[PDB]
Amino acid sequence: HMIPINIKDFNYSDPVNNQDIILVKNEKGSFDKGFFVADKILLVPARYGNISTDIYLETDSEKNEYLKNMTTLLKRMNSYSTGNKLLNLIIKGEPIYSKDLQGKFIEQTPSRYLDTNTGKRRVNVMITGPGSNVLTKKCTHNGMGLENDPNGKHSNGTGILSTIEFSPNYLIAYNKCVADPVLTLFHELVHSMHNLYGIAFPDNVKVPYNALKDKNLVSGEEALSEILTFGGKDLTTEHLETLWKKLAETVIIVKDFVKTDTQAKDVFLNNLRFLSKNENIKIDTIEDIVNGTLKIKNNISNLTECEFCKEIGDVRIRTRYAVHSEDVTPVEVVDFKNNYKLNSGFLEGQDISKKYFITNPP
Ligand SMILES: [Zn+2]
Repeated sequence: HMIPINIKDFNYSDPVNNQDIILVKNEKGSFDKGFFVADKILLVPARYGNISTDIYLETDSEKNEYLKNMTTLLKRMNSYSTGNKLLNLIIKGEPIYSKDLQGKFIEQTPSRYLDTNTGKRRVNVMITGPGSNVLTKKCTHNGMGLENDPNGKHSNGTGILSTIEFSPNYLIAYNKCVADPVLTLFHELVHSMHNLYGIAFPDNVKVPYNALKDKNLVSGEEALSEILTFGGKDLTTEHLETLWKKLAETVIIVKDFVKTDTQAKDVFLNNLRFLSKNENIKIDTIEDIVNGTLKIKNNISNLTECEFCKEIGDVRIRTRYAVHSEDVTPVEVVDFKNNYKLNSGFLEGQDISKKYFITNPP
């Protein structure tokens, strides 16, 4: 059942050691302290990009709080089968090597490595603070999103590390119900998992009509991976068959790419073993691929925000992924560390009227 993951506790003041406490080279060429809370999962208490607006996360005390609060979310997530399973995939995944102009494979690539003050370090996901908007929660690869990058490494089976922007102190309420940040963080990590294995498919699919959104039986469309990430009623058995199909196509394509190199091929096969939960997965024949990717679809079909929510049991999630922006209310969490707990979540629940939520923050 549960695969042990050691999620490490740090204080922001803990010295850089070049092992689990490092300095990440940022876009401006300065350095932010990074903490490997787990293998290949780097937590960076800093703002993302150049901030000139809302200053949050500049002080040591705020950096320490961010570190503690995000670690609480990760430990909570890891307490549940769904969360633990997701984090394992993220830890164990390996983006495929790239080919140079000679057709030779190279292992040390920007898809696999971040720059640090001591040089290149292997990262699968970097979790860091938001940009200029403190509310931003987003999973990027190479500075780009799910639908931003046609034929990107996030969607072509080769895979790429992600950066997640996320603040646990500034949140959104849907119809007076503040989204639980463990659910939102799980959401973003599902995106990072898809990116890591190069299975973040952008393909538009139709979603069920929503009476309190659509009109005159005109349904909406959304990206397949988005519907998969959220899950619930919006995700249909047909969506999942589209996913199975896309997976099989991807494996066929990637097989052809790595066929020239044993090491590169072995990495791919390792990935397939983790995704499929089958040590004996093969890609020798079309049939092997179809069977293998079926196991992959089944295995990742339960890694959805709705499934995670269900498993927690005592937290609320909105019914549909699609929201109209008239239902949304920003909030600030007061004294997160005392009001949101590892085993409990929000101590008095997610209603916006609770004292530890400030509506329409400064
Ligand atoms: Zn999403």
